[PDB]
Amino acid sequence: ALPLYNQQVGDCCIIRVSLDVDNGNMYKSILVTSQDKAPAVIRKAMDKHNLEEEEPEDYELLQILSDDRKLKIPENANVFYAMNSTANYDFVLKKRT
Repeated sequence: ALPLYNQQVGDCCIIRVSLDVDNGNMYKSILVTSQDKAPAVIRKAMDKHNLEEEEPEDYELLQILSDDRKLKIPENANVFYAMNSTANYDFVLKKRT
């Protein structure tokens, strides 16, 4: 039907979440929407990281990029998508500890 992720332009995106606080879990990819928000980020991330890491209102949204080496946004990571979406999508899901 279609090839691997090459040219994706519409009302969605991709994400690569990673937990590093109270639960040392491996990297996990999460789907992104056009109007994605903090609650959705942690929610979708928790679904993929369903290993003692299921707390929507208990995590922080960080990201590792080229121009933005490493950024960290609080629970209100609604604008996180408008900042982290520059090149890479390696975001860190840190629990509130």
